[PDB]
Amino acid sequence: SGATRIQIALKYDEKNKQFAILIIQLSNLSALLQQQDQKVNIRVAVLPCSESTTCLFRTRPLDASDTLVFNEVFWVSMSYPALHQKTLRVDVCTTDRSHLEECLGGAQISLAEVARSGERSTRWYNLLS
Ligand SMILES: CCCC(=O)OC[C@H](COP(=O)(O)O[C@@H]1[C@H](O)[C@H](O)[C@@H](OP(=O)(O)O)[C@H](OP(=O)(O)O)[C@H]1O)OC(=O)CCC
Repeated sequence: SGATRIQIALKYDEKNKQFAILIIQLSNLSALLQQQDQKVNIRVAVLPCSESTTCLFRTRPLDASDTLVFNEVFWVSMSYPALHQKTLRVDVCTTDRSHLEECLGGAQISLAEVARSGERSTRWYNLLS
């Protein structure tokens, strides 16, 4: 069917020493799902997980569609040097009233070349299962 993709923007805010993760959307979600009508969220993790601050985030759940826009932004407190040791992991999970995640695939993103100035990179990432 193809690759399932997610669009993410990233931006460091050195004024406040925080890192923004913007989860924009999925395309070709049909490929990743066998079932129909499931509810889909994204699980974002900033790794390795430093216990000082919060490293695990979750989007709201939405009704699955081949394209699916979330536009959810998460802010993370972190010095730029800290940020540059981190890998970002985003997974596409299906979920039900059980509140159990079924993360069927996702991407990993080395954060060693996030810019410091402020221009936000927006890129597409292939999912892997
Ligand atoms: C209400 C929901 C919106 C939302 O959630 O958004 C989260 C906010 C605001 O994001 P945005 O402003 O919507 O982004 C704009 C559109 O996506 C558009 O695609 C593009 O125009 P084009 O490419 O079609 O021309 C614009 O480019 P310009 O040309 O203006 O530079 C771009 O700026 O960002 C953050 O949260 C920061 C976190 C890192």
